[PDB]
Amino acid sequence: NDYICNKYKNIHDRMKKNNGNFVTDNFVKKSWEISNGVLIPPRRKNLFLYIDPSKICEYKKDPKLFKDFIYWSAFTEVERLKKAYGGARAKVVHAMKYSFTDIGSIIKGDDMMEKNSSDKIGKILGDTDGQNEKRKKWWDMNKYHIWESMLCGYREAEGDTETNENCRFPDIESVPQFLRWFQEWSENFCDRRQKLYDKLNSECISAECTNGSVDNSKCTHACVNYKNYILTKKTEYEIQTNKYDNEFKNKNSNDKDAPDYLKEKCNDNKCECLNKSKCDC
Repeated sequence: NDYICNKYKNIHDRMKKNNGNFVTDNFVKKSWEISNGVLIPPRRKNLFLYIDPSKICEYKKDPKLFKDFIYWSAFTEVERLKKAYGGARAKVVHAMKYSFTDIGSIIKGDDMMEKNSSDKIGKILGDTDGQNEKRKKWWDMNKYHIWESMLCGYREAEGDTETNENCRFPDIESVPQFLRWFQEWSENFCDRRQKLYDKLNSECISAECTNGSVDNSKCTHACVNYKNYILTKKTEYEIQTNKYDNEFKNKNSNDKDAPDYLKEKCNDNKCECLNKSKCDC
């Protein structure tokens, strides 16, 4: 029947029995974490890629088993994302792309959350000293199959629900992780800021400012949630814009400033709320 996905579904079922399962953490409404001065996407925290240290030698001797472990991990990563987004297809599709590229970053050892998974992969692929060429070669050879494994994980996860976004090999694959994370941050900010603003609109209907603060407590709670989110996000935006301006802007033929980079990379008007009210009493 599904002859493209049979290879991946079969690798997935055979590996599922031996190894463990994903970490359920429901990252969707979580705040971004600062780890070693770096803002980390909530999605990245429990990305499904765990090398069992007692298996390093087997993966070193059997390249087919290592290829299979990566395809199974990428497939399972999609399943984890489907659970997190409650089957909202358009959200899973977009997040799959970021997870796929972070899988690439972890393999290549350019991941900014941790070096432990990357370290072990370096041993498996035989990389030496601090060199990453062996892992770069493996990524460029297997990345198209890895995306197919993820597309298959997606297909198992949602059979036919309508999804607007394209599913071709992600153009973001060549983009440095900081920039991908900044885009994810930006899209996530506009979406959540809207939802929190709707909650503020929904609870502050009959609410009025009398003798200082607002009368309705459910409205005050939505006001503080909104204000705390904006204060936090304004700071997260400055830290990211500062790193953008200092390390990326005017380098590698990129004369664009942060909002223009986002205007170019965010598709479907997702970052428009960037570069563009009744609680304070």
